[PDB]
Amino acid sequence: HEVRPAIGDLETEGAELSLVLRLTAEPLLAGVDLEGVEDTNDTAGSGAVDQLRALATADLMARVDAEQGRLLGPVSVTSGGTAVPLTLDRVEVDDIENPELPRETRLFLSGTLPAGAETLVVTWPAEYGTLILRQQGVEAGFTGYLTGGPSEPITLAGGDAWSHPQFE
Ligand SMILES: [Cu+2]
Ligand SMILES: [Zn+2]
Ligand SMILES: [Zn+2]
Ligand SMILES: [Zn+2]
Repeated sequence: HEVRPAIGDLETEGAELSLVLRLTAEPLLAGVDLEGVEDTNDTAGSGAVDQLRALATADLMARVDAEQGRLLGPVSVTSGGTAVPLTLDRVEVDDIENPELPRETRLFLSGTLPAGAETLVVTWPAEYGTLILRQQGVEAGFTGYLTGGPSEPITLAGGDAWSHPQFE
């Protein structure tokens, strides 16, 4: 199965953080090192991915809800060096019966930023492959190509994050 970048949509509405991950769950659950992987068929866990592909959409979801600790452990948001713990609120899985096609899984993550937050850093592990982190709800917002370790700092919208320059 061709490996595509995960896509992450990050939005803040004051202190409320949403991160929505568009991803392929099957490699992440099988434990496959996705770093420099173009196709899961060229990895040792190919059969493990393909067994996971065979499950119904409801089974895949409950397995994602059941293993969130392992899956989300190395995914972190910090803001001013304070950890911003993420909750898994919701899980979608596309229903594609053709087993030779990958299906998208979406994770809906939320947290609360500290009072007065101005920047956050997202950390994604190299083992999970590329993440294209897009900041939503802002003109000329942050884009990042996360291949392992911390993002560059993401500048936040909203009243708390504003700074008045010393002169106009
Ligand atoms: Cu395959
Ligand atoms: Zn590695
Ligand atoms: Zn939906
Ligand atoms: Zn909004």
